[PDB]
Amino acid sequence: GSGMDEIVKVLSQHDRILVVGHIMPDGDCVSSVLSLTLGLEKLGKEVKAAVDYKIPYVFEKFPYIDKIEENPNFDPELLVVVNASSPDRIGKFQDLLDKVPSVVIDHHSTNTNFGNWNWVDPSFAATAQMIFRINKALGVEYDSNLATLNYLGIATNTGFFRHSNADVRVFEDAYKLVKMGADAHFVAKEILENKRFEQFKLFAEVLERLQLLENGKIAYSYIDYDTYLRHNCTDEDSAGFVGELRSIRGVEVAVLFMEFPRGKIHVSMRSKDWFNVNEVAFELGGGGHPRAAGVTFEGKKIEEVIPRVINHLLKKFKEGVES
Amino acid sequence: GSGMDEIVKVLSQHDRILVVGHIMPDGDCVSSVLSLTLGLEKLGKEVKAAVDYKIPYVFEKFPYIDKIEENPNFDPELLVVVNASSPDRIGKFQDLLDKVPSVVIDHHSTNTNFGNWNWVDPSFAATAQMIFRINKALGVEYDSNLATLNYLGIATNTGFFRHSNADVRVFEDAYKLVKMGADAHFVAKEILENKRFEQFKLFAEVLERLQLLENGKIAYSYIDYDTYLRHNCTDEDSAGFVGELRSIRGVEVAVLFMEFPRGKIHVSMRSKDWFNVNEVAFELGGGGHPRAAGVTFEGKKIEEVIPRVINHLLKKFKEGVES
Ligand SMILES: Nc1ncnc2c1ncn2[C@@H]1O[C@H](COP(=O)(O)O)[C@@H](O)[C@H]1O
Ligand SMILES: Nc1ncnc2c1ncn2[C@@H]1O[C@H](COP(=O)(O)O)[C@@H](O)[C@H]1O
Ligand SMILES: [Cl-]
Ligand SMILES: [Cl-]
Ligand SMILES: [Cl-]
Ligand SMILES: [Cl-]
Repeated sequence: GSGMDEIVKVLSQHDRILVVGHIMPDGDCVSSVLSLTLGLEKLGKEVKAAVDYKIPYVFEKFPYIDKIEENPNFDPELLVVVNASSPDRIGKFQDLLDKVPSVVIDHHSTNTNFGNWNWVDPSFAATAQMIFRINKALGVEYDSNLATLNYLGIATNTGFFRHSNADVRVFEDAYKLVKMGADAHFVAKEILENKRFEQFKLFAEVLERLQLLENGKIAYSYIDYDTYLRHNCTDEDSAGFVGELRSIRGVEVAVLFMEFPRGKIHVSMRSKDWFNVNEVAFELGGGGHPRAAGVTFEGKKIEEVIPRVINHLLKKFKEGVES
Repeated sequence: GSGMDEIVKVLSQHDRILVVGHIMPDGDCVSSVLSLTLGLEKLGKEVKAAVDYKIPYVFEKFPYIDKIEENPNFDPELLVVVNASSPDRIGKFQDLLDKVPSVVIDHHSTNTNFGNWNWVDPSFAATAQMIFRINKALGVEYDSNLATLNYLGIATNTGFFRHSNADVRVFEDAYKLVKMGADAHFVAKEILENKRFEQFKLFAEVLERLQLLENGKIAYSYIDYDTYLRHNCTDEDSAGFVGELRSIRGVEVAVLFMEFPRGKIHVSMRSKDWFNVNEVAFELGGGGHPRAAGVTFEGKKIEEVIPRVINHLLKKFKEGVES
C-alpha cells in the first residue's frame, strides 16, 4: 500500500491527468475532484475533471463546478480516481483502468485498491483532507476559491462538524482552510439551505411509516419508488433523512430503506453512541463506518429486504446490549 | 467601556463570586456560565452559578450542569452576569445589581451596560469566546470537560459552524478547544439529537400555516399558544424551526411568530444572503444581528402582530431590493 509520498511522486511525474469522481457525487466527491484538479493545474499540468453523473443542484453555484465534465474529450497519461471505493462507482470511466495507469486516493476502508497506485487512509474523515495534504506537498498556493472547495468535503462528510469523525485533525484542517479564505457560510448555505418543499412532504411520508423497536432504541422507515415519483423526488431529495431519524430522542440506530430506481433498494444505517452498524452492513454485503454504513440490493422487493435487514440488526443489537 | 484586561483585573480582585446567566438559557448561556464558574474555581475562588429558570433537557447530561442553581444561598462579593443583554433577562437576580458590584461580559450589541464594569464585544460570535479568553488570561488550565463546556457556546451560537458569524476566530477557538479535549460529537448529539416526536408534529403545524411572499423570497408562519398546548410543547420545542424555514430554496427572509405564554408573541427573524433583519427588529422594538434578530410583544393578539411585522418587513425588503 502506497502512502502520500508515492502518490505525490506519481502525480509529479505525469502532466496530462484526468481526475475522476464517483456517480451520485456528494460533497466529498465534488470537493476532492475540484480541489485536486485545480491544485494540479497550478503546477501547470493539463488536467480535466470528470464525473459520469448529473451534478446535484446544491453544487451549481460553487466556483469552477463547470470544470466537472460528464463527457470529457481527453487522452490522459494518468487517471486519478478520488473518493470512489470501487471501479463500478466511476461509471463509464472504468474503461480507462485497462488502458491508462491509475492512482486511487480515498478515505473509504472499503476501497478495493483498483489503481496501479493506491493511497487509502480511513483515519481521514474525508478524501478532501488527503487532497489538501497532497496539494500542500506539491507546493500549491491556496486562494479563497480553492480553500472553499477543499473545505466543502470536510464539512459535508462530518455533517458540518457534528459526527464522531470530526476529530482534532478535521478541526485543524477547517481552521487552516478558513484562515486561507474558505467561505464556510457560503458552503453551509448552498448545501443545507436549498431544501425543496417536496422534501418536507417526502419526509412526512417517512414519518408516517416510521416504526420503533427495542424500547425506542431502533427506528426505521422506508420510501418506495412510487412514493419518490408521487413527490417529484429522487434519492437526492432524501439525503439527510436517516440522520433526522437518528436525531430522535432515545434512538440508537436508525435505518432508512430507499427504493430508487425501481427494485434497487438502498439501506442507509446510522448509529448514535455505540452500536457498530458497519458490522451489520458488511454481513449483508455492504459496508461503511461504525456509525454510518449502508447496503444496496438489486432485484429485490422492499417487502423482502426490510424484514431481513431488521432481523439481522435486531440479532446484532441484542448481542451488543449483552456486551 | 471596559476591555478584557479591566474585567480580568476585577475578577482577580474578588474571591466570592456569583456567576449569573439569563432566563430561557441557550447553549451560549450554559457554556459561558459553567466555563467561567469552573475557571474561577481553578483560581481557588468561591464561586456559585445561577440561572433563574429550569435548565432545558438537552443540557442535562453535560458535565457540571448541576452547578447551575435556580435558588442559590450565597452572599457574593461580586456579581458576574454573562450573555445577558439587560437586567430583566436575569430574573430574580436583578435585585443583586443594587447591592453588589457587578461585571457584565457579553457579545450582544444590544447589551444595556448595566454592570459597574462592562466588557461588550459584538465581534465575537459567542460570549463563550470571551470567557475562553478571560480564562486563559487568568492562567486557567483546561481539561477535557472544561474544553467541552466552552466549545458548547461557540458551536450553538454559530449553528455548528453554519452561520455567517463563523469566522476564522470561531474556527480557531473550536480547533484549540478540540485539541484540548472538547468532545465535539458529544455536544452535537446532546444538543441536536434529542428531538421529541411532538416536535415533528409541531413543525407540521408550522408548515401548514406557512406563507410565501415576494416571489418566494419571504417565508413566514406562526404557532399560537393553543397549538403549543395541543402538542405538549413549549417554545423550547420550536428552537431551530425558523432556521428550517430559512433553509427553503429561494427564501431570503424567514419569520416565525410564536405565542408563548398566552398573549406573549415572540417574533424570530432569519435572513440568508443580504437582508438586514436587525433593522426591522430594532424599528419594532427588538434587536439582534443582521442575519438573526427578534422582537417580543406582550399583551397583543397574534392577529395584530403578524400583519404589522409583515408590513414593516415588506417595506424594508422592497427598499433593499431597490438598493
Ligand atoms: N453498499 C455499500 N457498500 C459499501 N459501503 C457503503 C455502501 N452503502 C453505503 N456505504 C458507505 O456507508 C456510508 C453511509 O452511506 P449512506 O449515506 O448511503 O447511508 C458512506 O460512507 C458510504 O460510502
Ligand atoms: N426582543 C429582542 N430584543 C433584542 N434582541 C433580541 C430580541 N429577540 C431576539 N433577540 C436577539 O436576536 C437573535 C435571534 O433571536 P431568536 O433566536 O429569538 O430569533 C438572538 O441573538 C437574540 O438575543
Ligand atoms: Cl467559477
Ligand atoms: Cl472506518
Ligand atoms: Cl459532572
Ligand atoms: Cl451585531
